[PDB]
Amino acid sequence: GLAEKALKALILQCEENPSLKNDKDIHIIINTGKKMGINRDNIPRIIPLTKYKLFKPRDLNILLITKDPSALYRETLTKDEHTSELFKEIISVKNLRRRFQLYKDFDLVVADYRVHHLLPYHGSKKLPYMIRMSKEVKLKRQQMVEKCDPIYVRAQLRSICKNTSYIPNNDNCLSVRVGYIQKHSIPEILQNIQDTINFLTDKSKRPQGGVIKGGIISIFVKTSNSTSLPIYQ
Repeated sequence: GLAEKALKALILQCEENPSLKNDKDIHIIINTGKKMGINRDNIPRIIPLTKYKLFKPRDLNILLITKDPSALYRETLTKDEHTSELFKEIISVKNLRRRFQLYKDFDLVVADYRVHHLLPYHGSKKLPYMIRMSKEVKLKRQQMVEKCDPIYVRAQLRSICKNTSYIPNNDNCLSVRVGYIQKHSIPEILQNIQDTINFLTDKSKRPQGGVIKGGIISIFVKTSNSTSLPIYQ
């Protein structure tokens, strides 16, 4: 069909055009009938990829922003076999506000949800997710609470890298990363796009899914530098 033809042409264009080296992420652009009708939030919502997985944490350079002082979380995560190489840098929110683009050295940034509102552009991967350093309630061995639970952190990061995300808006269209050139085959990409579409138009999955309003007018596929190829009209 058409859609398979579109990806095959974009993958080829990434191998033929010298401009499209260091083009990596593949995004679809969904144009909808109405504005999404959500006041802009700027916190990533997760979109669940079922069959395949976008990334694994070990793929990316991840930045962790924590409650200040960060020393405790840095030391615990760093000295634990499950999380030693998980992050690239662990810094306090104060350390980050003093640096203030800003994340141009990181593929991903996750912040302690407790310091999220203290953080300082539309089209940006590096918008921070929220995570917990500790389970709100652990049933196992309750006489001890972990302020920083490196398995639980890794869990959260696994679930962030393998899925994809979107940033709610009151916008006519919405972009969503669906694959990595060379890292995903044409079927894996396409499966990711359908998952994206199924979730985003499933009214049972509200409030995060089923957000698209007014139907889907079109869906294009794109890299940063390439042409916008129609996937569905």
